[PDB]
Parts: sequence; C-alpha cells; structure tokens
Amino acid sequence: KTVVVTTILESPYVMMKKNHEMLEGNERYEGYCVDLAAEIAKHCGFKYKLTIVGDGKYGARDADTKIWNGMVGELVYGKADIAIAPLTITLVREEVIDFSKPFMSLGISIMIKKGTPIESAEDLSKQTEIAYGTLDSGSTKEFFRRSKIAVFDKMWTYMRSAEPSVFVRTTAEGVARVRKSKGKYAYLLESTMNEYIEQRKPCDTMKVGGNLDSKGYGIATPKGSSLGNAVNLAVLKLNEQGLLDKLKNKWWYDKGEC
Amino acid sequence: KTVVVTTILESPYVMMKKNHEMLEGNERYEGYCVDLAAEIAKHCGFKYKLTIVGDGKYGARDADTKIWNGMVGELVYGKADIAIAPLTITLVREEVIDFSKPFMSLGISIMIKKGTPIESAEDLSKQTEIAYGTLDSGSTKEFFRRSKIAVFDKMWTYMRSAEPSVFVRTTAEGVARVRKSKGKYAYLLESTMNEYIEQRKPCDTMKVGGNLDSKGYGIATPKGSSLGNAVNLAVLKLNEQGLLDKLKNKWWYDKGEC
Ligand SMILES: N#Cc1cc2c(cc1[N+](=O)[O-])=NC(=O)C(=O)N=2
Ligand SMILES: N#Cc1cc2c(cc1[N+](=O)[O-])=NC(=O)C(=O)N=2
Repeated sequence: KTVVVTTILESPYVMMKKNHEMLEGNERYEGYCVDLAAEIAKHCGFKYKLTIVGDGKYGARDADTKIWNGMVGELVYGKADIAIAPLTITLVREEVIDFSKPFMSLGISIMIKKGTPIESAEDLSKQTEIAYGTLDSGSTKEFFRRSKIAVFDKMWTYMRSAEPSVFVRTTAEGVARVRKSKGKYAYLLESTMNEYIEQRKPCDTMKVGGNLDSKGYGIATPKGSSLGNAVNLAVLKLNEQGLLDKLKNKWWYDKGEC
Repeated sequence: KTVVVTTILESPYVMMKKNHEMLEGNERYEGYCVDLAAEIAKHCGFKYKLTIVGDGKYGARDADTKIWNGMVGELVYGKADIAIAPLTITLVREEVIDFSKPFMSLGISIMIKKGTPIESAEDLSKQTEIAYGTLDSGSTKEFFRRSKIAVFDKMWTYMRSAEPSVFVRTTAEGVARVRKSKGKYAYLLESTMNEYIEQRKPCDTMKVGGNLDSKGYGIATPKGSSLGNAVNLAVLKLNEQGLLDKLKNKWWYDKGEC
C-alpha cells in the first residue's frame, strides 16, 4: 500500500518548488524533509505520497476540548501513516505516538540584531532595556511558562506582563521585529530556525549564546505501527553514513546567502 | 522482582565512593548515572540493584564468536533488565536491544594540552607537526574511517598510517598522552568526556573546535521488555523538568576542580 506521509510547510524542510503549479505529487515539494523522506522510503522499501498537514500545525492537545491538532492529530485519528517533519520529541506527544531517534538536535536559542549587547539568557533576565519574547503559541512559550529554573522563571515573569507585549504570532513576525527594533528586541526560538535565518539576506541577524534546553526532532508513527521499527533503524543508518549532516549542510549553508 | 541494572565504571557516571569498602550494595557507588538510576526507578516504581558489567565494556559483537560482550551482551543474553550508562545509541546495538530517547547529546571533539596552537579539526588536518589520534576502537575511529568529507578523509589518511602509532587503547591513555607529549599530541574523543577532563586537575587540557558529528547516549533494555516504554517516558520527563541538565551541571561543573 502507498504510505501517507504528513508534513508541514516550514523552511527549509518542506518548500514549494518555483514552478509547482506545473508539477504533480511529490515533485511539487523540495527541502530537507523531502530529501529525508526519499531516503527513509528507500531504506524501508515503500512508496509514499507527501501531504501537507491540514491546519498547518505540529501537534498540541487542547486544555478544553482534549482534541489533538496538527500532524500528531493526523496520526492519532488515522488520517496519515507517518509524520516526516521537524516534530519535536516531547513527553506528551510520546504518550500518544511513537518517535524514532532524533534526526536533528536543537535547543531554544537567542536571536539578536547584529550589534546587540546580549550574549546569554542570563544577560536578558538582568535587564529590560532590550525587550525579548517568544512565539505567541506552542513549544517555546510553554517552556518558559512551565519552567522551574530560576533564570527562565524570571524571564517568564517579565514576558507575562511586558508593556508593550513581547509575543509574536508568526516566526516571520518575530524575525521582522528583531530586524526593525534597532537592537531593542531579542527573539527566543528553536536553534535550527535561528541558524537558518542567520543565513538569509540581508544578514543582519545573529545567533548568540548556548542553548537554553536540549531537544530533538523525530519521525513519528502511530502506536503499534508496522513502519516504526524500520524507520527508527533507517534514521540511525543515515546518521552513521553522514547523510543527515550532509543534508543539513546542503539546505542551511550550501544554499546560504551570507 | 528486583530489577538488575548493568552499568560501567566511567567517571563521572559511576564512581567508587571514598569509603566504599565500608559500604554495601548501591551505596558503594556515586555519580550521574547513579542519580539518574534513582530517578528512573522512582518514576517507573521499581526496586533495583546496581551491578558493574563484568568485562568493563560497553558492548560489541565479537569478531570470532559473534557473541555480544559488555552491557549490551548482559541485556541480550538475559543477565540484566536495564543498562543505565553512557551507552552510545548505534544502529548495530539498536538491532539487538531497545534504546530510550537520548538522555544526553554529544559529538566528537578535540582535546589539546593548553598552549597547543590548534583551534579546530581543519587546523589539525593542515599540518603534520602536532600528532593526533583517537581511541583504537568505537564510534570516533569509525566516523573517520567512513567519512567522505575532505578534511576528515585527510585526517583519517594520516592517522591510519602515522608513525609512531596515534591510536590509544583507553581514555586514560589518550588523556595521559596529551598531558605528557608537551603540546605534540591532540586527542579526538566524545565531547562529554572532553569537557569533564577540562574540569579535572591539574587543569592542563582544553576543549577546542565545534563538534565534528552528533550522537546520543540512551538507556537500554532488552527487546520486547515491559520496562522499555515507561523508561523512555521517564527520560523525556526528566529532560523537560530540567533535571538532566542539573545533573550534568552537578557532576561536571559544580564538582569541578578548575
Ligand atoms: N523550525 C521549527 C520549528 C519546529 C517546531 C516548532 C517550532 C518551530 N519553529 O518555528 O521554530 N514547534 C513545535 O512544536 C515542533 O514540534 N516543531
Ligand atoms: N564517556 C564516554 C564514553 C562513552 C562511550 C564510549 C567511550 C567513551 N569515552 O571514554 O570517551 N564508547 C562506547 O562505545 C560507548 O557506548 N560509550
């Protein structure tokens, strides 16, 4: 059977090709996860159809309705067979779906406009002159919200109550706020996206300091799926062959503009 | 049943207490993995006995007998229920045992004696004045053996023919060779051990360059074990509570000597 692959439009993982209107099927897409999907399918020996997740989300469970959204939702309600995307391995997601070993490692990091006198999450917590925030929804905001660590707790206390508001609705908006605030706004996001934007024009952004936590992106399958075991081994095979580092280098640095 | 935990004497994961001769059972030992073992057992709700692996090895399929040695061997042949140690997640081990998601992320780094005019792997590859090698077996040597990357291919071509020999049989031997060779020997090893030794007296070593690859240590159980699922969730939970980072900070930097 043709395996249904759910994925998300996030650069440079899955992007629409220049002339995607002319093309059909899996040819419409390109990127890290498009290249990874091809390798995973070749190792496990299956045909696959790429599909973009309906609501354009990763996967979170609502506190009211209890309904899963995003790609996690698409796996648990049987709308897709496998999730090949930068989907963060988390406790609450691992309870409902299975993750492969991480194909990429990452952390929460600090994005600054070049020239900003900040280097550390400690620095940001000790001042206010430079504003800092996260995305208005999802993983990074939840990290600071639930953190019991002193310094991240002090940063959440500030961000809860900052005037003007410091949260942004999209990544693009967070990046634009950093670029246009003349070094007075710092943006907290996934280290992988931070280092990608650092390679985009007009090269005015910079990743600084060490990561605040340690996470991994994994490929997701449903509980008891017949693909889980082979997919897990494929990821390790591809890591030891050096293809995951070669794949990252291609989409982050070879196609880099800085 | 009392869960049999296999582990290895490797600092600072498992170490003999100053007066272990007086103490019995699990009280003889201390370290990162000792503390982690207590946390995993508390979350999963089992009693446990810490046992040091008889042959003092991590685990590899013997060349002649094809029999697994070390901690991997103790899980595969039914001697142990769980391995709590810095056991590198690799394809060949994953084919015979089950791994939790990584509790620690790391890679290959460079150890130099302070003073050595080396800052990266590229610097190393451009010269033949200062010798450099790896452990005589395991993941670090394999990476260089397989690598298609020009710089690492050039480093392997040098290493595999170097005179005198640049490979060492133990970590203690590699570390000692750096300390006794007066800036003429650099040692390639796992980043975690590198940064541990940097905090050890007499404080004459330094970690330089970014990581050359990336891998992880996992908690391991036998295939189809009922303990695997809960242990995996435990590791993720402890990472999200910030405990794995506090344990890292405790044994590396809080107890540091430099
Ligand atoms: N890249 C990336 C990202 C990957 C993400 C993400 C946010 C971002 N991001 O916008 O930076 N949130 C998630 O909950 C997730 O599973 N994976
Ligand atoms: N720490 C550590 C280490 C952990 C290791 C290791 C070597 C080292 N080392 O001494 O550098 N070899 C392995 O095969 C392994 O599974 N885990």
